[PDB]
This record gives sequence, C-alpha cells and structure tokens, in this order.
Amino acid sequence: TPEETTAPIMTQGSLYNDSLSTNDFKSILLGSTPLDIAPDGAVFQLDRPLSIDYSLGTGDVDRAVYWHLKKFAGNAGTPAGWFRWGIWDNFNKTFTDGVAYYSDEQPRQILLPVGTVCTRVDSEN
Repeated sequence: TPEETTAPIMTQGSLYNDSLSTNDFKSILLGSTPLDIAPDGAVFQLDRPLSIDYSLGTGDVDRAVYWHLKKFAGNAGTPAGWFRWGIWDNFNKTFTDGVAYYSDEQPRQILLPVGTVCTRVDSEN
C-alpha cells in the first residue's frame, strides 16, 4: 500500500485550444507524469480559472467558470482513464461536470500557460 504526500504539480506543457478536447483533458498530452501516475478518483484544482462562454440556442448568453479537474477511470467503457473538468463543491463534498469550451468567434489563445500550478486534493480542502 504505497503512500504519497500531497505536493504541487507544475505543468510545463502548454495547452492550445486546437489540442484542447471538448470537455476532456489528457495528462500525457501535457506531459504530466505525476497526473498520469496519480490515483484514480484524484481531484485536482487549477490555480488558473477557466472561463467558458457559450450561447444558448434560446438566445441566452451563459457564462461559467471552472477550476476543478477530476480523473475518471476504472470504467468498463473506459480502457484507461480520462480527465474531465467541472466544479468542485468543497462545502457539499460533491462534484458537478462542466460544459464544453467552444470558440466560434473568439480567437485562439493559450489556455494553459507554462507555470500553472495544480494541487492534488485527496480530502476536504
């Protein structure tokens, strides 16, 4: 039963919108070994909030901010695992998924700059 301490994970791999999945994240893509070897079910928080703006077909404009990343694995349909962003409710100890980021008129911009620090959360913050 291996034990590890909580330590910050820095990401040196930039992430571009063209390489950004609709709602998934890939640790291999960012070259983050620690995230890949991180325990399944691990909850990570990004110190850099991601704002996702989208337009509803009704004509309403909705804006949302996300900073929670969770790795799901151990699923029959999931061969290994995948990361998906959402909102982590520390007070309710519940997690909520998030919408996909889509830029139609917005320009391409680096969404994950080098120097971003992620923290491993394995309990209540």
